[PDB]
Amino acid sequence: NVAHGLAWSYYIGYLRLILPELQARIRTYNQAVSQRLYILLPLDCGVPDNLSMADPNIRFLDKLPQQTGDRAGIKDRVYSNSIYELLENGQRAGTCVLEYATPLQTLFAMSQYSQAGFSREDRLEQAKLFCRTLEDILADAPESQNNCRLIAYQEPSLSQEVLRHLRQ
Amino acid sequence: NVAHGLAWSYYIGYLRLILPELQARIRTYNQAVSQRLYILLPLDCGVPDNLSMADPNIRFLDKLPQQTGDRAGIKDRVYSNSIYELLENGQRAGTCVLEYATPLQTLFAMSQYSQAGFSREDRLEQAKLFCRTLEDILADAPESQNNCRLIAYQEPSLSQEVLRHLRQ
Repeated sequence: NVAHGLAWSYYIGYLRLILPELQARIRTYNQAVSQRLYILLPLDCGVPDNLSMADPNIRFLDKLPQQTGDRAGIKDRVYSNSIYELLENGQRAGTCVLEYATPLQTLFAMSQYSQAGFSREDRLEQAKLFCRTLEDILADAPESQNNCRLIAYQEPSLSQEVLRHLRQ
Repeated sequence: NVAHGLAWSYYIGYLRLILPELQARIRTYNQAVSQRLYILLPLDCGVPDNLSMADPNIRFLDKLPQQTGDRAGIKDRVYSNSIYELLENGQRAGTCVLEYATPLQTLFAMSQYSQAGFSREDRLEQAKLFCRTLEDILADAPESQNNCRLIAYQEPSLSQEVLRHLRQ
């Protein structure tokens, strides 16, 4: 349904532009940090803006250097990404570039706006469909090769979730 | 179809965030420029990145001051907008903040990728549907009140098109 389009949009408008240059940006910063972009997909579409206050064991460290380009008439559109440390029992246990898949917010907001024709009951299904479509896209995308990881989850810890994947 | 979602995404992820603060940003720059954001919707989804080399009478002048915020785990996501001058017979005839509706690029790219399930013949219909949905959204959106203008068009001059709207 709507999720198919937002997944394709997430790829075309973002992932395919930044993933090719992401390893370049991460070496420039080391000049410690995983070489993948970790993408959080909460299946209830509960996407906070402040990630550090969503789990005390996730902590903002720094921004990667910016990637800019002219895009659809906007001069120097800016793609920035944030680096986080992940704590476990008061120890720095991992560091990575981490974010939520923003289009899940669109799913959320559409579910609240009556004009959008999208019930609040359909949110989980659309999130699943979005996750599936994005998986299918990335499995076959040349810009992805390592490069990034989808972390999908459903809340009945986040930092432990992320840390598992970082484990080897 | 896919256009409904991208229009809603364009609203939720962008227009509703920047239009409330756009007049503030335009006064800060005058510190001449129209008080609306002009959005180009070419119905063939031919969206260049460099607008100044799409018409010699459209010329980049400057960026508005940036609007930043934490968004889905990214610290200080940046919304910038470009100001253009519009020429007519070698005279500065108008100045405004101007851009293309980027999601039309997604429509284009989806039409080229076989995995996306979207024929190249469906591009114009989806663009029309996107334009219609965005119109319906903005007619009723509180964040829009003046604030912005959609300029939809189908190429068989761009600057004259824009200039008509700027006329009164």
